[PDB]
Amino acid sequence: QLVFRNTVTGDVLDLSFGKKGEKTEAVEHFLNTGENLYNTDDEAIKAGESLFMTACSGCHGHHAEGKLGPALGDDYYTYPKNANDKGLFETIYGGARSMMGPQYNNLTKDEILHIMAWVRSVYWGSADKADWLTEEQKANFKPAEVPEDFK
Amino acid sequence: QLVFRNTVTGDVLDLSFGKKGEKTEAVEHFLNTGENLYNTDDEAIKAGESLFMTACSGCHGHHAEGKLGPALGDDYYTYPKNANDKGLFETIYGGARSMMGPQYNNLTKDEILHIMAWVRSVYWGSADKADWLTEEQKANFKPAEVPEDF
Amino acid sequence: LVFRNTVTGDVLDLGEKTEAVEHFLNTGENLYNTDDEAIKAGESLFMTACSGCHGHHAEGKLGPALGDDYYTYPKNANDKGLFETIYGGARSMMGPQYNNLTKDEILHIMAWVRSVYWGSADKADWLTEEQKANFKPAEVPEDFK
Amino acid sequence: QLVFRNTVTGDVLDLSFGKKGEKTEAVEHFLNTGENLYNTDDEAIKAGESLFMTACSGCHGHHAEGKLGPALGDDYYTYPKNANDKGLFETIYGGARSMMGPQYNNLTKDEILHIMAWVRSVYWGSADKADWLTEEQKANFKPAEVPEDFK
Ligand code: HEC
Ligand code: HEC
Ligand code: HEC
Ligand code: HEC
Ligand SMILES: [Ca+2]
Ligand SMILES: [Ca+2]
Ligand SMILES: [Ca+2]
Ligand SMILES: [Ca+2]
Ligand SMILES: [Fe+3]
Ligand SMILES: [Fe+3]
Ligand SMILES: [Fe+3]
Ligand SMILES: [Fe+3]
Ligand code: NA
Ligand code: NA
Ligand code: NA
Ligand code: NA
Ligand code: NA
Ligand code: NA
Ligand code: NA
Ligand code: NA
Repeated sequence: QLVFRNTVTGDVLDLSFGKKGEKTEAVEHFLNTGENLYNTDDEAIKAGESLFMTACSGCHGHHAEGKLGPALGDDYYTYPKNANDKGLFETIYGGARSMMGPQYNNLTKDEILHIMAWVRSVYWGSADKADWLTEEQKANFKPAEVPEDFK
Repeated sequence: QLVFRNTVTGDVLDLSFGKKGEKTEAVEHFLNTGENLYNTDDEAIKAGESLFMTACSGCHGHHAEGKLGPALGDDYYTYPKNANDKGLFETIYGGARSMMGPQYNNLTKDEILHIMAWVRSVYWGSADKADWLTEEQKANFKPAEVPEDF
Repeated sequence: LVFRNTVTGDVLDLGEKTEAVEHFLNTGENLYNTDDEAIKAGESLFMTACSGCHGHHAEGKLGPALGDDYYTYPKNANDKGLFETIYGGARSMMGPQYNNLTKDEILHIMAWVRSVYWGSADKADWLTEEQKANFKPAEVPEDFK
Repeated sequence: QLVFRNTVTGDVLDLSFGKKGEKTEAVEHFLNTGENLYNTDDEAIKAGESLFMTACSGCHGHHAEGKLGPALGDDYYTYPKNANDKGLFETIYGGARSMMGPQYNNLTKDEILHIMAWVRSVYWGSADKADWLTEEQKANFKPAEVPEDFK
């Protein structure tokens, strides 16, 4: 019985709100466990890259290096819960401050998990701060390519 | 095909960018004529509403009333060529200045024509400044409700 | 003169007023546009209040470039309009300045903003026709085109 | 030796340019020790308030609650060195990422210390995490109220 909460207000997120897609295995798994099955799925990561460019790149940069909103590929966080997949989904679904609007009406839950897998795949921060990774994944993790513009 | 120019630099746009698919009838007609077939197709306009909310509403508002970027439903334009569909397409595809980046990597040319059709559908400006409309359309054009957001 | 919000069109509520502020409230004309000392002071206030969002050379960053002849709001090509936009704010991040800055400080900023203009004389609606005829555009910032 | 380093790059900060202003007691003392004399000066806190509204509120909110940039009054920091006065000065002076540009051309070093004193005055986090406070101040610490806009 997971309690999903708004990143800014702490209000409960009603996950039945917003754009309905097919009720996929990744979404049912996520609603039960806060684990994103697409983190390891190369096909899903590819589809997440394309959804991030459409929905996110204008504010976060085509390499998640940050532009108007922050870098999403680094181990620095505005909200520390965004280091884990339950928090990241909450921030995307429910929105945060200012121009970071909720995406519940723009994207299905399955599309958000695709985008989330892609955001994790381009990570260039330290394994020690990667809360979404298992101890096994950390031990075997190489930081991805830093974007130039991250300085 | 016509020559499509970048709104900021005046340089020619590469419309062949990407490998998402082959041109739709609407896209091939638009590249030849600058006319957007979706402007009068209610189904195309609804798909464009959803595409606009996902790609554009963060910076231009959920009613195209403006937020970080300008209102798109009014009859003033920062770039007056955006009152016609050729200009509008060039601005979206190629980008403009500051936070208005090019969309050629975010959206297919067909999705952009879907978005443009929805943007024209919500216009609340005068018929006389609506350069994308035909005289038949201008005679029967009634402005959309001005959103209370703006 | 009646002063209106750039976005809503609502009245702006506008004392120990300077000559420039009294002249501005009666005419919509900014005396500081030709006062080199006032343009220097406006540079320092612009860097404090504006450069974070509009850049150190008014080239644009969060908000638009202010030195070019493209406007989001066409009235910002005249000093009455520009004053309304700064005083009363616009959309999103462009908040009202009426509590942060005096009217006199705003006129200093506006004088500096006009001093770094790099667009066309034709679109410079704050210049008289004789100022246009003797127009000397400022350098175009490297981070703009 | 007290060396000031850029929050993003780690490069030594050059303090000889920007808005020169005047060498003040508070600035000389801070460049020698990393201690902000303005922190306990109610007159300086009031001046810092007006400088923050003019220079900072557009991105950080009128109550330092966050808007486009982070909340500054809470006890979570994107960059944990900002919990001390040396780190906070470095981030303000030399900037951070995305839209947090350097402020050394916008403000004198003295103006920055005024803003910093005001930011510490509105702090609503825990005494345990307020590194800039002496242990007298921390044993006597009363956090400011949480502004509504923080949510
Ligand atoms: C501009 C209109 C934006 C779009 C589109 C998206 N984001 Fe965003 N985001 C933006 C800002 C201005 C901020 C800071 C807001 C705040 O409350 O401080 C954000 C924040 C995020 C975060 C938090 C990051 C952290 O360090 O904690 C995440 C994870 C984030 N945004 C993700 C994200 C994704 C995946 C988007 C596409 C669906 C997306 N954002 C769109 C501005 C904008
Ligand atoms: C924030 C990251 C933005 C996103 C996402 C989109 N737009 Fe935008 N747009 C933005 C700004 C800051 C500006 C002004 C730029 C300038 O050079 O003045 C714009 C401008 C436009 C225009 C020009 C309108 C005019 O008056 O001439 C159009 C037609 C426009 N934008 C459309 C648009 C569409 C359809 C988007 C989704 C695909 C979109 N923009 C995204 C900021 C942002
Ligand atoms: C970030 C928090 C900002 C600060 C501080 C200032 N401005 Fe701004 N400005 C900003 C945005 C995001 C926009 C677009 C808003 C909109 O409603 O479309 C603006 C807009 C302006 C304009 C309009 C320009 C036009 O082309 O019509 C002007 C003249 C303007 N801003 C001036 C300005 C001055 C002088 C400031 C210091 C007092 C200032 N702005 C601060 C974002 C931000
Ligand atoms: C908008 C153009 C901004 C203005 C004006 C100011 N700040 Fe800012 N700040 C902004 C963003 C987008 C961020 C996040 C940057 C990042 O690298 O993550 C910041 C960050 C800060 C911080 C870091 C806080 C932390 O948790 O570590 C501080 C201390 C900070 N900003 C202070 C600050 C002050 C005092 C300002 C007025 C002089 C100021 N900022 C202006 C965006 C913007
Ligand atoms: Ca958190
Ligand atoms: Ca034009
Ligand atoms: Ca106007
Ligand atoms: Ca640190
Ligand atoms: Fe980019
Ligand atoms: Fe809205
Ligand atoms: Fe700059
Ligand atoms: Fe505010
Ligand atoms: Na991060
Ligand atoms: Na970050
Ligand atoms: Na328009
Ligand atoms: Na407009
Ligand atoms: Na302009
Ligand atoms: Na402009
Ligand atoms: Na914070
Ligand atoms: Na903090």
